[PDB]
Amino acid sequence: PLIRIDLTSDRSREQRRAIADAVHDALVEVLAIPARDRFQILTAHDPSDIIAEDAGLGFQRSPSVVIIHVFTQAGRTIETKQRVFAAITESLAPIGVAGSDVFIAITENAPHDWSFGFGSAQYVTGELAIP
Amino acid sequence: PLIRIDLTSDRSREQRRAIADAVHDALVEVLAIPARDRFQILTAHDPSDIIAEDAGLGFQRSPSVVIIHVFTQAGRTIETKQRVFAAITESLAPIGVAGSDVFIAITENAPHDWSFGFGSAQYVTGELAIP
Amino acid sequence: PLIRIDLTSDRSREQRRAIADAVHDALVEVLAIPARDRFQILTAHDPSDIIAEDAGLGFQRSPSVVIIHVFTQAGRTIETKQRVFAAITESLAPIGVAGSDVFIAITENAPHDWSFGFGSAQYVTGELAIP
Repeated sequence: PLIRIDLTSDRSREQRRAIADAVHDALVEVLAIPARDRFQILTAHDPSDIIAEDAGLGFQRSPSVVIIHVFTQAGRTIETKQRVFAAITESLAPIGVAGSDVFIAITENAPHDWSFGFGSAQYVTGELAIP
Repeated sequence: PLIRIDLTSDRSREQRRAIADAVHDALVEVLAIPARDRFQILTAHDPSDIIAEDAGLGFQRSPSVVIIHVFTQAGRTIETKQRVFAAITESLAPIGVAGSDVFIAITENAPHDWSFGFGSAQYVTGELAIP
Repeated sequence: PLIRIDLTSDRSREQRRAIADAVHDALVEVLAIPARDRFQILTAHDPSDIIAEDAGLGFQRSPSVVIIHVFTQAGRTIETKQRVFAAITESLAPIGVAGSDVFIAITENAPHDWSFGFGSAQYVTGELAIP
């Protein structure tokens, strides 16, 4: 999967990488993807450029929101997705991201929508196995 | 829905916020989503890093382009999507964004593809109602 | 299509622009979209903010990775996509992007999910021809 992580500049570079390592670890744990199946883009913003309210659920976030947008091939069940959300958030708590401050989205495509390099579609050529 | 707003750094922080407010008000109006269902990432770029032509439709833009990418759950009609486009653009006109300079894309997923916080899938658990 | 190109800040503005030209030419060649059907967002990051390993395929990348995310209408066949992946990658080699540092993903929607300006959905009204 390709993960876009958008967070705020008040967080140190060290914590940004901890955040990314945690998100990856969680995905490996729950999806059982190769440990080197890691593709992430981290973008830091001024806090005012991320606006994430509470959807009417009655809680408050700090300004240090972390938005995690997972682009991944279809196939995973609802329950597997619930576990993804849980593991990501649980992995982040001990490195300093509160549960209230994490927002996660999943967007799906097919195995034939990926190229990992060299102009090749490795799921189509079978150079990479499909989960 | 999760809205990525990509615009140009020459716009002031106030006009940036106004643009975000306008997109949000437009979606509330047309989609009848909760007022606090507001999730937005604004990213400012140097004007040269956004390239948006006309697809051969026969018009020109200024460099102050605003690209709006709406990630929302499936289920809205074609006609409703048109009302969204129209509303977003109309709302942005008085804020200093010309019709020529707006570009909007919609990418869909399902309700189970969302976590609004706390590592929970609120639509799946029933904590939030699915429109 | 809307193309998000994320790359690293070591690359010059000239090369960034040549990369964007290359990707667009490849897409015109393979997809046969109008020459001015060009919509791209180019974002430069600290090298440490883009992490792209090898999916366990047994190669190394330079830190100067280029991620290309194509958001486009559904309909293109598996082979057309394979052709896109290849055209893009070979277009970039001469301008200085090694085939090991290119990662491409495609995420699909429908013709009624686009507005090219003026609050109108041009594929739906007929003003723009469906590819």
